[PDB]
Amino acid sequence: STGSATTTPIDSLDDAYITPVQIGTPAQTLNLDFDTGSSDLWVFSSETTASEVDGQTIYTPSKSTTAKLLSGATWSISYGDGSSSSGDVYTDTVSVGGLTVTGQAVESAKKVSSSFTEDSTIDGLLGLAFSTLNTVSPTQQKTFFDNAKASLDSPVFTADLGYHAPGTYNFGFIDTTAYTGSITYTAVSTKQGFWEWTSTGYAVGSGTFKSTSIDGIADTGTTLLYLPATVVSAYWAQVSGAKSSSSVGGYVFPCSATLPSFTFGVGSARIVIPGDYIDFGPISTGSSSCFGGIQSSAGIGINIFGDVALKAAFVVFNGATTPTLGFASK
Ligand SMILES: O[C@H]1[C@H](NCc2ccncc2)[C@H]2CO[C@H](O2)[C@@H]1N1CCOCC1
Repeated sequence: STGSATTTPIDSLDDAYITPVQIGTPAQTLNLDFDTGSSDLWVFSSETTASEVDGQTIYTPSKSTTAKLLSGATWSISYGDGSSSSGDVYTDTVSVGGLTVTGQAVESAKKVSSSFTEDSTIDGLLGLAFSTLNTVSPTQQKTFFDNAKASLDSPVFTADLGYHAPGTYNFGFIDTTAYTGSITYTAVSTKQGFWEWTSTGYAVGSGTFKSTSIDGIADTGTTLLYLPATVVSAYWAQVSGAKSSSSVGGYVFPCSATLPSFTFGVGSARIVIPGDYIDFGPISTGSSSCFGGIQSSAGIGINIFGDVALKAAFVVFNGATTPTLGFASK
């Protein structure tokens, strides 16, 4: 089997991407944030505190003839931005772009933090990291990809995120027309439950390439590119007037500046992030100070190849017995 679904930026800045997901019988279609940095499928629901729902489409398990309450199961998750959600668990039928999993754990939110409430375009998350990170207690549950893997033509999924444009998540096959050149594969550590890999280095603009190992995770659920302070300083040094602002919470730059590209290494291969991918617009409405899309990972404790990086590539998440990651230019 295979599945294929279009993923869409939620706003003009590509702050996140949503992908339609069918849940239950008859189908309830929710637009979910596919997140390769976490492993819970959770949704706004009929059980979510009314004051915490503001525009989202909700899952109503009582209207799904295939929904079954998972007795005694609860979940609670917190993300790197301080956001959180929690609730109980159903199993139900879940389909993504024609690919169907029966008995998928669907985690129904009773509570969500304010940042989720405020984001009307995101109806929940679909985690695609390794199932070891799933928060369902007292019995941990499997991700959608884990549940589908054995039925797929090939045990893989691919992320093809667009810059200010639609993109695609495919399951079970590699679309050889979606990229240029070759896919370079690189080793993955699953020891922290992430798609964790080691970049071979970087370049800033037309600068010489610096060979240096950068360990980080491929995370579709993070907007920006988070890299070591040394690297990030080297990047913003090439932008006149850029500086790190504590008040704003990172590097900002004059909106009139021309941003240099940023290149990261995958083995001997190179992925080039165009400069305008790194522009996240005025820090507040009407400001001529803009927020940078490359930021220091010093506070986070881990390097994150988020959407800013991933949308510059066609990315293969290979879930073979020994998982690997593939990157191609596009
Ligand atoms: O990018 C954010 C994510 N929200 C993106 C977002 C979604 C929707 N609208 C705006 C932003 C969530 C998931 O992991 C973190 O929090 C991630 N960062 C990690 C390190 O820097 C701090 C936060």
